[PDB]
Amino acid sequence: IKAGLIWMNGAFVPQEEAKTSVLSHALHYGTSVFEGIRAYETAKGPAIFRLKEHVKRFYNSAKVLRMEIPFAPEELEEAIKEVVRRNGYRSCYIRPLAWMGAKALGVNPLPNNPAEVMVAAWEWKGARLITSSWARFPANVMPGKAKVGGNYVNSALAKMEAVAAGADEALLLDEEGYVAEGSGENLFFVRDGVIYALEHSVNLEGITRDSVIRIAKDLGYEVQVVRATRDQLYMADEVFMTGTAAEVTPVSMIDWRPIGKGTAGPVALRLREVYLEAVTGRRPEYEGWLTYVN
Amino acid sequence: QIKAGLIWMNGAFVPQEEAKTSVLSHALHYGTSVFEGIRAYETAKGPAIFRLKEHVKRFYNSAKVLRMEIPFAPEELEEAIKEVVRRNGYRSCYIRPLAWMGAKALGVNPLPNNPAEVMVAAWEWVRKGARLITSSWARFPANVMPGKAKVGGNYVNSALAKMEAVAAGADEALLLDEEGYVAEGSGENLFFVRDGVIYALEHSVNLEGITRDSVIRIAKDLGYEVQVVRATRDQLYMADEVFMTGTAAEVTPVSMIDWRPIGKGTAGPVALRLREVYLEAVTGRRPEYEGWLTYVN
Amino acid sequence: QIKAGLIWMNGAFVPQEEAKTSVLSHALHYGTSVFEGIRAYETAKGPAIFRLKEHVKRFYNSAKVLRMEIPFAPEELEEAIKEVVRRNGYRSCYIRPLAWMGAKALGVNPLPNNPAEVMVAAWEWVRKGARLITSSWARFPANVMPGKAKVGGNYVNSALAKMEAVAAGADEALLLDEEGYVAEGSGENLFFVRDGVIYALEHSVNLEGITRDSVIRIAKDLGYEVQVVRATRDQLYMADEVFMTGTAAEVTPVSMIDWRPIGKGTAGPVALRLREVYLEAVTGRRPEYEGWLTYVN
Amino acid sequence: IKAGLIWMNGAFVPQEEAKTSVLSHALHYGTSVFEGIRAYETAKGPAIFRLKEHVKRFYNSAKVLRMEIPFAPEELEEAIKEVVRRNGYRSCYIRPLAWMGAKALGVNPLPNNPAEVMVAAWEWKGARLITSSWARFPANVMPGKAKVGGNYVNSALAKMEAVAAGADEALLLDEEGYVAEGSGENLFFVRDGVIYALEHSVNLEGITRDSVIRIAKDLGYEVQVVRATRDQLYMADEVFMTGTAAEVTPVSMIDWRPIGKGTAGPVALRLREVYLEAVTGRRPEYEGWLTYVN
Amino acid sequence: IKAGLIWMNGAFVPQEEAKTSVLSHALHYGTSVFEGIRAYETAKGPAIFRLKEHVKRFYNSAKVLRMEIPFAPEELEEAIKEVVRRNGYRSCYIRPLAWMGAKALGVNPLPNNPAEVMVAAWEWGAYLGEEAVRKGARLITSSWARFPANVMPGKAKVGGNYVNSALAKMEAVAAGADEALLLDEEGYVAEGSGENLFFVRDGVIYALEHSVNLEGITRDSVIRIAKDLGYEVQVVRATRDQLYMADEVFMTGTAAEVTPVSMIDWRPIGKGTAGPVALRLREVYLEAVTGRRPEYEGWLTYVN
Amino acid sequence: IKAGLIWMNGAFVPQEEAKTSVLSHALHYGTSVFEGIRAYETAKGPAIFRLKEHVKRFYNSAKVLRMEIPFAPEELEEAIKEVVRRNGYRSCYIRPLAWMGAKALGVNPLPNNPAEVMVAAWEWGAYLGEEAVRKGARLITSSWARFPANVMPGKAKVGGNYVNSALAKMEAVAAGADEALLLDEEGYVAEGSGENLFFVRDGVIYALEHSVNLEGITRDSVIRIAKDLGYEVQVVRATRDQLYMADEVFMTGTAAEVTPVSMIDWRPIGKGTAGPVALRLREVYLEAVTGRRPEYEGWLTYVN
Ligand SMILES: *Cc1c(COP(=O)(O)O)cnc(C)c1O
Ligand SMILES: *Cc1c(COP(=O)(O)O)cnc(C)c1O
Ligand SMILES: *Cc1c(COP(=O)(O)O)cnc(C)c1O
Ligand SMILES: *Cc1c(COP(=O)(O)O)cnc(C)c1O
Ligand SMILES: *Cc1c(COP(=O)(O)O)cnc(C)c1O
Ligand SMILES: *Cc1c(COP(=O)(O)O)cnc(C)c1O
Ligand SMILES: NCC1(CC(=O)O)CCCCC1
Ligand SMILES: NCC1(CC(=O)O)CCCCC1
Ligand SMILES: NCC1(CC(=O)O)CCCCC1
Ligand SMILES: NCC1(CC(=O)O)CCCCC1
Ligand SMILES: NCC1(CC(=O)O)CCCCC1
Ligand SMILES: NCC1(CC(=O)O)CCCCC1
Repeated sequence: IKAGLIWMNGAFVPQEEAKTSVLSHALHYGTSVFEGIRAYETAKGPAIFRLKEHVKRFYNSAKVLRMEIPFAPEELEEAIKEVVRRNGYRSCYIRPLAWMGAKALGVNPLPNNPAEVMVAAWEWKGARLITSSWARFPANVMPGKAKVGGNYVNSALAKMEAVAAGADEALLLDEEGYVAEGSGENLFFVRDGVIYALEHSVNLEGITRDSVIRIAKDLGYEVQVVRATRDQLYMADEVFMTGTAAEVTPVSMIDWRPIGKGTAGPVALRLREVYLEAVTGRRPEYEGWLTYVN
Repeated sequence: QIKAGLIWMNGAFVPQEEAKTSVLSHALHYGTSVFEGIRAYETAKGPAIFRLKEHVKRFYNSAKVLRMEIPFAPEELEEAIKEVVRRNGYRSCYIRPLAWMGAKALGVNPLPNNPAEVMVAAWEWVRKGARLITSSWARFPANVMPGKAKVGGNYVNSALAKMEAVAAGADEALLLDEEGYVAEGSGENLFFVRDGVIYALEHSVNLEGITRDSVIRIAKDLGYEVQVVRATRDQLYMADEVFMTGTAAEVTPVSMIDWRPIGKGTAGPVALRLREVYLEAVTGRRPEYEGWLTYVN
Repeated sequence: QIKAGLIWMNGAFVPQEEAKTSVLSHALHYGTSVFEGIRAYETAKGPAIFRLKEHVKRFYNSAKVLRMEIPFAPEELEEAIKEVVRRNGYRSCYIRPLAWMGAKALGVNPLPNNPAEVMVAAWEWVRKGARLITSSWARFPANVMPGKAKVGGNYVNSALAKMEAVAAGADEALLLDEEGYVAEGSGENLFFVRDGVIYALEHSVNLEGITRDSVIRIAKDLGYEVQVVRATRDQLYMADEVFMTGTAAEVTPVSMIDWRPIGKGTAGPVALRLREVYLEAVTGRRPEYEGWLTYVN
Repeated sequence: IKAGLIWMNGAFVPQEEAKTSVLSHALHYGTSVFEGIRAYETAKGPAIFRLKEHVKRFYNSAKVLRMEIPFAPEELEEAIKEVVRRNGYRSCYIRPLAWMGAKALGVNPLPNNPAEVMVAAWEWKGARLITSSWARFPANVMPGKAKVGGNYVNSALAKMEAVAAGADEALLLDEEGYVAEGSGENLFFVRDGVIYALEHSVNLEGITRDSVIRIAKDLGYEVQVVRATRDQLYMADEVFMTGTAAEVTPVSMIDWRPIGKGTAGPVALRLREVYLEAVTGRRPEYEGWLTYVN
Repeated sequence: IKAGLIWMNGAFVPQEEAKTSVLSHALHYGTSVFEGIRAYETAKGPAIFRLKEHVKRFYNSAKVLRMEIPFAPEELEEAIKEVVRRNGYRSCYIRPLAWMGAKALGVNPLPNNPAEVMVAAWEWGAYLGEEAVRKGARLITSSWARFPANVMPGKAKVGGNYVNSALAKMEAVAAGADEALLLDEEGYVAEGSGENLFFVRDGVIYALEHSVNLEGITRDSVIRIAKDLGYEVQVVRATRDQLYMADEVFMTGTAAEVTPVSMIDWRPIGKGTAGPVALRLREVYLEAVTGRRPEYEGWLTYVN
Repeated sequence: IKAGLIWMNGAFVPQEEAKTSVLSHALHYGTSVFEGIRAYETAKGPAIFRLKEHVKRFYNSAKVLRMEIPFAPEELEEAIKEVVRRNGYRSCYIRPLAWMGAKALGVNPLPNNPAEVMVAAWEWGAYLGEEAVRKGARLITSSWARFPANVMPGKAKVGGNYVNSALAKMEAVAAGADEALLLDEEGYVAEGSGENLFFVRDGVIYALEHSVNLEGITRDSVIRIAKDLGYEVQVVRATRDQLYMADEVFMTGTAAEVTPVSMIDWRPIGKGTAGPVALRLREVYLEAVTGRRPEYEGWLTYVN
């Protein structure tokens, strides 16, 4: 990974120096939290998309683990802006990470507080999905509203499964059999002119999902939030997923069954395009979501 | 901090201070690591590692679950484990082998990161009984997290349950499965005794404990009838005895659950006998169980 | 027997006696068929089929779930459906389109049997309210059977619930989902009314009824507030009204569930108004709903 | 399908004449029951394997549907023997089927009794499995102890999924996440010399499974019955499945993870071979399971 | 409990006579239904909050158990007004109860119909001050799940149901918390041992769906009040961690009124104390029940 | 119910005095525990079946609710023997009961400790004849599931639990059946509204696993008896259709003894009448409880 200078607990250092004890609690028990934040190039230079909203979730994830982050939100935000500038990035993916150190290896993480923190970044047909044989964890098994390290063993298993089956991404159902979300994407589907966003259920409350719903509504679409089954998606006119890295990705096939016309549909493509216009500063109406680094 | 000393890092030992890895390591972000807990006990004939092969086999089995490739043959890992005891001059210690996905990429898919990085570290190492509290967090279903493997990510569930129990004033947490049945402790297999019979809980969503396996064999050799069953919280509440097993936990009696005393309210005779015979076995004082020991020197 | 008369068999009509298929047909052994329920009502301007396109669209959608190929374009099927009414001289009738996997092979995998065989048949076709009993059979979870499609196999579940209710002295069965919440009748979507508000049950594991959709539109046009929610059996027990919808069932008031009277214990005013407006709509007596009708002659 | 003469409600008729109304209840609602019975060639001619046991289950399946079979067990057995003789079969698969006719199309099948019956027959590396995203129905959703037509929509979905993913067969989990069985095979796994048969849970009580357990025990193996998870199979020394058509089939890989050595193992191969010896009349000890037609 | 005169099947009697056979079906099998109604003192005398709505539920709960209440709703309402008057109470908690008697002890309660009915009322010993309200309630998620909708009738106030509430409450208290937060069997948030839950996030007030919870009248009242004040209210299903990161969390109930929640599972909610929204809702709610809100007088039944 | 003299917290009193406050916690929240014990007449006087085992469970049920029973097990056992003697009973049903009193009415029952205790006993009005036994009981699977192990304490005889049993029993009766068969939330067979289930298939006797059911003493007794007679007994989890195709099905309970099941959900079991195994087990069981089986005298406690 070409990260370059990484912010390590207060100070930037060369990538090669950004290391941590192999006895770190997080490395053994998945006790870490992270975020996914993107910077896009605009006519006025790099702009970070919904920075504060992402940082807030970062601290929220930490609270779920009762993990203590030894920095104020403002400092992390400044670190995030600086990881872009110092590395001379224009368009990049920023990865803040807080993890429990190597003070002790009992399964209880509290003794390891405060958490160590770092911020790294690196320059940045229709998706085919397969329904995973791995269900997304119930809300009382793993904290699904938080981006906690350990949670992604579940995403990792589903992703490898999908790829091995010849698809691009996995669609996970909850333990009851209802659609949940992709290994790392929130789901949407369109039917008879109406855009359906799936309820939060056990899924993460996506910021891209949020942005897409606002944009859809601003464009005049009717948007409903519902619980959905796989066959509701099979027969939808369109299906698409959202996420910081994934942006707005159309889904043209699920479980080898074509969605609608079998290729990216007009609604998803339009939302994606307007979303890209929003993140690149071409829409005054969404300027409030941007934080120009320069 | 942890006083581990020399740590085996992918083929060679290095000072603990040098045993570090990139913060961009896949496992540090996604919980994609596997580990083991192995113990060496002091015996009249030097340190002896308890059931080393079974532990290493499970280490590789856990890796297979994540489709993780361990770039070392089992024999090499076993040697590294014996050497971590020697080189550090340990007599009694907890050994922690760990394999994790490195920093080649950060997509959720771990495969592009193979082979895994590997390290082995180690550090020198009842009457009243333990007090448990049933967690408000259920152990993950068999199709949510691989409960038969010691996969790093799995322990977020254990961590949450453990903090909860300690916060409530208990020693350890007792987790139920999503259906409401007893599963296991945050990191211990459960047993209970009623009317002379020893009940080992079914594997269900729990890890197939090696200590559990040992205590069952021992119990049968002592002449106890052992049954494997599914259990509810109130079946434990009215048990004569309840105890936990684990490499670190060994055999620990449980005297109270959810503020309800178990039997007499103190460690029971059955759990104590099992514990005593187990400690005799791991310390080379039981000829019939010598096959379970691997002498370091 | 059934008096269907001329039946459309894969492209052409034949006497009912000739409308037969191999007993080695995949669908006869594995439930691999899909079907629809469509009605034609008599109007001052001749027979009219209610929402023909929506029904045909669902027919194809159901086929997609089984990855079944229907060797006919929607337009041809729609024509066959109009012709089944004409050729038999029906004025009011129930139309049953059916596509099933033939007899090319009997491995559980249906794909080798594509394309599907297709046929369309039809046969000529409240106050006290219906009595329901909650079934001891739960409607299948969304990852067990495709509850959004009218797949033949799905109805073993419906058949079991229906026989049970009738045996218990009730008219129809009310099924719950595996979690314990109300799902739907053996073949009817459920609604309930409380304090002036009409509650349509969420789709959950139920079929997305076309009659349900019609009654919701009608209800809103009449000025009623309509909410879509999840419901428990006792929320129905204390409702002012409860009613069922389906192509065959139309709009049927429910006066009792599990021997517990609903509201006054007879059909309620809201269900009756919805029913009345629906029958006016399907009989061409509502200009605003003409788009839902397809006149045969 | 080359079936030849088919027994149709009391009398044999040419295949082409073995037809039923497209208005048959079973064709619309999956209300039928069937069996899978095999005949193997022996030195003394064709021998049907565990005939009576299969017929008993046939009638048992019917009781679950409250379906009335208008023939006595003895008659069906005679029909089954005759479908082999008359067609001059040596080794074949026999398929008895009872289905609800076209008397009425209400979802309730009772009015359609008695059921129509027929009996047809036709001459007869390690399997790679993938875990299905379709769970086998709970015991209060579909009658899993009976071979009821409608049940197989669930098997059909799982099978197509597996094949489409590049595997040979699907492994289904129950709704709780535990291993259930294949789309149409009971599961077994071996670990440290012990043979583990999965409990019945929501699975069909396989006759091949039964035979295999008896054989295993007769051979001296220790056999236990347990509930199992997918990772218990992932780490087993061996895994295999049973069924009339499948016989004893070794499983060398599940979800792209090799089982043991990655090829058919010694235990499964041995059980399979002894099973074939039993069904072909080479084992006096199992002669009781055979019914010679000639 | 100092109840004084208690209405027993049609007539008032001293508490000492308000007793029933220890062979009563309900004492052995939880076959009873009850209500929790409050009378708040006003300058015009005691006013009972939403009496008919509570009485309708009392009868609705009885229908679930197929229990027959041998009195017209109007008789019960009169009894409820009189228990207040006859005891000279001002503010007080009213507890109507209908239970299966001692005719027989088979599990089937039908042979025991009609049910016996009683209405008792008593005064409060103490009230939480504003300081305590502001500190907020501390919750702990219970290891006991609220019963699925096909196990126990969650929309009815059936006695047997409260064994579940009792287990969770004792658990929470033993853990050092004030109240328990129960999840449903699926892992989602249900309600307190006896309180409906709400949470506020980014300006929006979220009321939890009914799922397996009781359809609280205080919950209903709070929603109406919130909307009348201009707040946006949404009804959703929620997880424990959605509450952990909410700006505010609060619970409702006749006895609990509107109670701010400052911490759940040792994780502070928002600022760690009661927030402005819950406190504002509590105030308006109290102004409503004490007859100081003209727009809500329709909810009050003055005893005098 | 004609109980006569009833033991009330340490002393016997006429039934008429055996009453408790209608403000008792258990009457409002199902917070009670009870037992079902029988005394069978013998030529040596009444003999109580497995008294200590029943008493141990009574106390075990109390521990689940964290209910304090202010009497030593020995005192209760004496009370149980005396209720029989003092009423001059021969064969009779004994019902011990401990319930939370009227100290306070918050859901938490702890403030109400210690619990009140009573022991009542009464005679049977009628018994099933062999003809009825042979016809067998007809069951119907309930639409109510037995509570999961983390919702209601299924191993304890807690009053509140029986709301679930009551709902299922009424349902079965209304449907025209004799008893209800409940499944667990997962869809598997649990037990009757108050009876443990067994089924026989191809010579083997299958006792159902404990899962969420009560660990029946009659169930335990039947298993011991079956094995002593040479039958092979296996313990398994079962589905409704495994019972549909069983050779025989029967249920056990103190009141139900050993009852043959001839039909479930309108589907006949085996021959459609009681089978030889269940009838044989019932006979030996009855010979045991009536003191005609020397090998089982250890299970009997003679009152005189
Ligand atoms: C990060 C993530 C998402 C996407 O959320 P965004 O805020 O839109 O980036 C979706 N699902 C999971 C499981 C995630 O971790
Ligand atoms: C390691 C572990 C155990 C104990 O297993 P042993 O082989 O006996 O050390 C039990 N449960 C969990 C979750 C574990 O990780
Ligand atoms: C056909 C059917 C309905 C009714 O749907 P309509 O489109 O209104 O005819 C409801 N439930 C099930 C299970 C059905 O098969
Ligand atoms: C027929 C069948 C089997 C195999 O049973 P055998 O009696 O061994 O042929 C296994 N599973 C299912 C679902 C089946 O239908
Ligand atoms: C009584 C009760 C409430 C509160 O409802 P209100 O009508 O507002 O008094 C909430 N939950 C439960 C379980 C209750 O019994
Ligand atoms: C009392 C009871 C039984 C019977 O148990 P026995 O000890 O044999 O009397 C069975 N099920 C339930 C739910 C019970 O309460
Ligand atoms: N698809 C990717 C993410 C989400 C996203 O930003 O689309 C989830 C897994 C971990 C990496 C991020
Ligand atoms: N209680 C501890 C362990 C198990 C054990 O060895 O008892 C599980 C959590 C991770 C550390 C090990
Ligand atoms: N009640 C009937 C239907 C639905 C309907 O049209 O109301 C479902 C079962 C199959 C026949 C149709
Ligand atoms: N694999 C096949 C069967 C089972 C068997 O005989 O192995 C199940 C699906 C329907 C055809 C039979
Ligand atoms: N916390 C109390 C109640 C609710 C209430 O009024 O807040 C529920 C249990 C039964 C008594 C009432
Ligand atoms: N059928 C009755 C009992 C069991 C029995 O003794 O059979 C359970 C409910 C409570 C009374 C006892």
